[PDB]
Amino acid sequence: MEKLWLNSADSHVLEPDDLWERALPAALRDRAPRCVRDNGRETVYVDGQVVRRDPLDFADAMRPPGALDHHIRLKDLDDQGIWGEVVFPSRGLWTAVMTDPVLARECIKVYNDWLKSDFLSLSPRLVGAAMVSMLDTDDAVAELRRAADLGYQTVFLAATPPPGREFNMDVWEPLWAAAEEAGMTVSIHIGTGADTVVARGPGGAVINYVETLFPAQRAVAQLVASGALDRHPGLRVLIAEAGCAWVPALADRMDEAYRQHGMFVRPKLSMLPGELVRRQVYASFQHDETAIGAVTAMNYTNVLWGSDYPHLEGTFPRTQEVVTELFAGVDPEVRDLITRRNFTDLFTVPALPATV
Amino acid sequence: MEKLWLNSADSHVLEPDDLWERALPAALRDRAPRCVRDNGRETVYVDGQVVRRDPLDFADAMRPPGALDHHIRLKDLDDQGIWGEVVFPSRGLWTAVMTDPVLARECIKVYNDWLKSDFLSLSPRLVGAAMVSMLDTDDAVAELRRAADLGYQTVFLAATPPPGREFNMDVWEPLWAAAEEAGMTVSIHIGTGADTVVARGPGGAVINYVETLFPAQRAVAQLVASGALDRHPGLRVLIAEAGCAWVPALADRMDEAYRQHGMFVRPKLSMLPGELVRRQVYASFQHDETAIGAVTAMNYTNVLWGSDYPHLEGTFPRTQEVVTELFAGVDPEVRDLITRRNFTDLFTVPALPATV
Ligand SMILES: CC(C)(COP(=O)(O)O)[C@@H](O)C(=O)NCCC(=O)NCCSC(=O)[C@]1(C)CCC[C@@]2(C)[C@@H]3[C@@H]4C[C@@H]5C[C@]3(C[C@]5(C)O4)[C@H](O)C[C@@H]21
Ligand SMILES: [Mn+2]
Ligand SMILES: [Mn+2]
Ligand SMILES: [Mn+2]
Ligand SMILES: [Mn+2]
Ligand SMILES: [Mn+2]
Ligand SMILES: [Mn+2]
Ligand SMILES: [Mn+2]
Repeated sequence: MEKLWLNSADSHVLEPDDLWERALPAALRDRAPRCVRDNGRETVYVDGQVVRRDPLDFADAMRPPGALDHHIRLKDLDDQGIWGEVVFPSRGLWTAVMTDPVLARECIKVYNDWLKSDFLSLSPRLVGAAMVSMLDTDDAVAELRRAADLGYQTVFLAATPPPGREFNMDVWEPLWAAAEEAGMTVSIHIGTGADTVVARGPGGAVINYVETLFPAQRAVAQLVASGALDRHPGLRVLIAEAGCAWVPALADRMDEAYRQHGMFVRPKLSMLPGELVRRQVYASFQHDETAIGAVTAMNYTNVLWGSDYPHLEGTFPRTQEVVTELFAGVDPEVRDLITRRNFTDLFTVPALPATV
Repeated sequence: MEKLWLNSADSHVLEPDDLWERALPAALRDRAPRCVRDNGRETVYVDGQVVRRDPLDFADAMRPPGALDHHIRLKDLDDQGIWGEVVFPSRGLWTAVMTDPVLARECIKVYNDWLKSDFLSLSPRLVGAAMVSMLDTDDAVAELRRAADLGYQTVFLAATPPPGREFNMDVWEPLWAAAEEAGMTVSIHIGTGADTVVARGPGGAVINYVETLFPAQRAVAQLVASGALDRHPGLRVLIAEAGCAWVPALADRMDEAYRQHGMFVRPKLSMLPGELVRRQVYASFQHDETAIGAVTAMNYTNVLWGSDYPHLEGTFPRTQEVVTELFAGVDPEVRDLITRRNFTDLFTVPALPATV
């Protein structure tokens, strides 16, 4: 009966089961990501490897219908009061754990074409993330430039890059130049790329959810400390689904090492790590009240709200109730920044009509 | 009050070069930490392994005369306007990378004996951290109890425990119980238990200072998610030298897993992860402005200042210039909580007339 319009910096689409089977040549078509949900488990096959074997809860973790039917998804946007929404891959994310650059490149093209033709075509409120090869810089630059020509506003990078392709390495430089030139936002989504750590013991569910942060913090440390962002002032990076309050914490950690350990520090930066973070690093959250304190108390203005539809850790179907609780008693300019404006700085959707 | 009088939750004592040479059984003597100073490098040997190599400029920058001479240390405390100070090991920290429980147990006993008898005895302004075995719970419990009887107020644990001895494991339960029974604070100091040189490419120095956070965040997640803090309401944990504003960020991350991933969460907790963190998890910093933000906007009141005397990361010798600028225009109550009062909740030193 009373809702506030929001924009969302994070959600996922479920690709068609046969997306890659139907579109790839026979040398490639059997090796592309395949999800099986059977007998209370999700199994993912990539290029002859079991990359996931996760329990499901057939009772208490049932997927929203709109995950399975894109017309129910658009009703859910209106019901939740979300206008614009960034859309990341689901099965497509598994291209980041591929070792074959050819399988990666061709699976990425297929995904970027399907997403635009068949999904983004449903509404210009949908802002797609184009995948680019995590394995090969020439392949990555080619696909970013092709995606830019198709109208994509952001590329997805996995939080854990392949071995020897850390984000501080020179191998990425041409992608940073190409992203800056095209004005593409680089969106680094957590929980993607090779597994780094899996908790097995007591508290595993909570520990595993924390462990997915460390690749995101490391990626920010790598981009800032390496001068990648310093050399590319127009390059903006969105850390998707990692929360926000650690970002000013990391700025202060990097400034302390930069100033106190300066005799070990190479390269030199034109400005402090914390200044590059506050200028170019954005982060999304779903429920975290601390994201608001980062803005009001830590001069970190690059916070974006995200629904993370249709994941358990997102807000659905209580988006409006969550955002009411979050912003009870908060300056409406801060609500406007976090829920609408940062989104429209990074992304272009059609004009949100006014309500009076 | 020409000075702002502070308590320091973090500093280090450099052990006598011959501490272990003289005190250990003959069979163990050669295996204890020892160093060679040649070319312009200090090399540290532990039990048949090179654990650390440093240029002498960096090695000796951490060794102003107060780092060695405890009489000069007390003068430097007065000069810096610091009253109470927690003192952590330097060479003793290498017990956390030993693989032999007997060698670790005996080296720890030698350290704890020297520290109380020859260092802590000069002033009640000094609060020592007793080491306890990282390798064997019975050894760790016996030494915590012995150290308590000697009047120790805190024990040091390494941030990266040995493989299979993660902090969520049942093996630690007897130690949590002994620490709670004795009123002993558990102090986890970052950059211990593991090699700190992880990154070697561009931005390496800044990246490595960030990587030391990941074991600290993992440790808090393990202690919260396992129920170790929930089962021991009297147990307080100090995370030393990791900064502060990531702690409330982690509180929110764990609350989101707890609530949205509840069907996968074991054990259940008597209160939310964020309530355990705000009740029992303390954290120190030297320079970080975001630490004040965590208190004023994220309801995280467990923030302690530390000089980290005499490390480069710390404020020495500009302690008054740093804390004056940090707390310029800050609520005196908040300045008092962070610089004085959390210190005296954890640790007992003679009370200043806060008359001033
Ligand atoms: C520049 C590189 C990347 C080398 O690159 P290249 O191979 O030349 O490409 C590398 O040398 C570097 O990162 N240098 C900065 C100095 C440093 O080692 N940073 C580690 C992270 S900071 C750290 O680990 C603290 C927590 C803070 C500084 C003091 C620290 C190293 C102390 C020092 C040294 C040693 C280790 C120790 C206890 C000890 C007895 O005093 C703690 O375990 C840990 C601690
Ligand atoms: Mn997401
Ligand atoms: Mn998600
Ligand atoms: Mn949910
Ligand atoms: Mn000698
Ligand atoms: Mn320290
Ligand atoms: Mn230090
Ligand atoms: Mn310093």
